Amino acid sequence: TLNGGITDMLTELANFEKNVSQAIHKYNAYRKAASVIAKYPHKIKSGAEAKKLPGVGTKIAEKIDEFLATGKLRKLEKIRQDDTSSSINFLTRVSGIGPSAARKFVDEGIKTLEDLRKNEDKLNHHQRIGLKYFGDFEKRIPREEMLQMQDIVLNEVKKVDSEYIATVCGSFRRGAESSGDMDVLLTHPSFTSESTKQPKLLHQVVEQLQKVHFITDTLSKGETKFMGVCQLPSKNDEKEYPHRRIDIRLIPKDQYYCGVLYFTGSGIFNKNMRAHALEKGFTINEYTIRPLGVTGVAGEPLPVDSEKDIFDYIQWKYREPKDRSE
DNA sequence: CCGACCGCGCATCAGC
DNA sequence: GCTGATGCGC
DNA sequence: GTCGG
Ligand SMILES: Nc1nc(C[C@H]2C[C@H](O)[C@@H](COP(=O)(O)OP(=O)(O)OP(=O)(O)O)O2)c(NC=O)c(=O)[nH]1
Ligand SMILES: [Ca+2]
Ligand SMILES: [Ca+2]
Ligand SMILES: [Ca+2]
Ligand SMILES: [Cl-]
Ligand SMILES: [Cl-]
Ligand SMILES: [Cl-]
Ligand code: NA
Ligand code: NA
Ligand code: NA
Ligand code: NA
Repeated sequence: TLNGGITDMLTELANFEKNVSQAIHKYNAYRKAASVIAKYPHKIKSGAEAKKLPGVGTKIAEKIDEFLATGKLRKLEKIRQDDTSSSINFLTRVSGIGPSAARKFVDEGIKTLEDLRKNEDKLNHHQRIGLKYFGDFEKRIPREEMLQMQDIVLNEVKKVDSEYIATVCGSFRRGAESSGDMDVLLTHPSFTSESTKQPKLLHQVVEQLQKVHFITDTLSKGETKFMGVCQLPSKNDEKEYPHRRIDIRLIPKDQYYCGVLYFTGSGIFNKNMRAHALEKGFTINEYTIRPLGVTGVAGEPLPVDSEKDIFDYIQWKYREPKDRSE
C-alpha cells in the first residue's frame, strides 16, 4: 500500500500507548492518524504534507519526517529493545489478557508463552481458552472459509426457528477477502425494544451450534451477547481447520439497522461516525440514534428504516459497507 | 489555552 | 445478594 | 496526541 511504512509505525505506536502506557486517548489518536493516512491517495513526501490531514498533528508530523529520512523511528526502536514493554505487548496478544493483567503477570515473573502454559491455574476461564488457541486466533480466515461458516450458522439457526434472521457482519460484510473473526447479528420477532415474549432466544441458538460441534468453547455469554470459539468440519484424512473466534449479538428486531451499522464497522469508522454524530448534536449506539438536547441529555429515539437513514441524520452521504473500512 | 475524546455487554470485585 | 467501578472485549 | 472553541 502507498504509505504502508507510515501506517505500520503509527499502529505500533498506538498499540504501545494502549498496552504499555495504558493511555487510551493516545491509542485512539494514533489509530485515527493511521486511518486517515491509509486512505490518502498519494505517496506522502513530508511530515508537513501529512499534517494537512485531520488528526495528524505536530508530534506525528515530526515522527513522519524522521521515518521518511531514515526508514525508522528511534522512539520505537527503544520500545522494541525494552524487555518490560516487549513482554507486556506479547502477553496482551492472548485473548482475555489486557494491559492491566499483562503487567500484573510480568510482576509475578510470568512473561513467555511457556510461562503461561505452566501456569493455567492463574488464568481465568477466558484467558485459559485464549491461551489454548493462541496460534489459531492469530491466523486470518479466508473468505472461502467465511462462506462455509456462514452457510452452517444460517442453516442451523433455521432449524431452531424459521423466524430467526442471522446476518454475518464485521469485515466479511465489508467485502474483505480475509477476516479476523466471525460476527453474527441475530434477530427474532419475540425480542423487540417493547417486549421479550420468549426467554433463552440466544441460548437456544448457541445450544444448537454446540450440538453440531460448530461452537467448541465459550468465553462469555449473557442474554444478548455470546463470545466464543468455533470450527469448520474437515474431511477424511485432512488436517483440521484452525479454531476461530465467533461473536453473536442478539439485537431487538425493530433496532436491526442501528445494530447492523454498529456490527458492520469498522471499529474506527464507528468511532469516527459517532464522534461526528456528537458534533451534529446526536448520539448513536447499536440500538438508536437520539438527539442531544440543550443540556446534553439524549432525547427519544429517532425513526430509522434503513442504514442510510442514520447517515442522513448526521448529513453524511451513504457509504456502502465496502467503503466503511477506515 | 483546555475540555473532550464512541458506546456498551459480560466478568470480576469491593463495599455495604 | 445488590450496586458501582474497573477490566476486557466487540 | 489532536482538535474546536
Ligand atoms: N463502536 C465501536 N465498535 C467496535 C466494534 C464493532 C465494529 C466492528 O466492525 C465489529 C466487529 O468487531 P471485530 O473486532 O470483529 O472487527 P472487524 O471489523 O470484523 O475486523 P476483523 O475481524 O479483524 O477482520 O464490531 C469497536 N472495536 C474496535 O474498534 C470500537 O472501538 N468501537
Ligand atoms: Ca470480525
Ligand atoms: Ca469479532
Ligand atoms: Ca489448532
Ligand atoms: Cl490518554
Ligand atoms: Cl434501527
Ligand atoms: Cl438506546
Ligand atoms: Na492535521
Ligand atoms: Na488480549
Ligand atoms: Na501445561
Ligand atoms: Na478435533
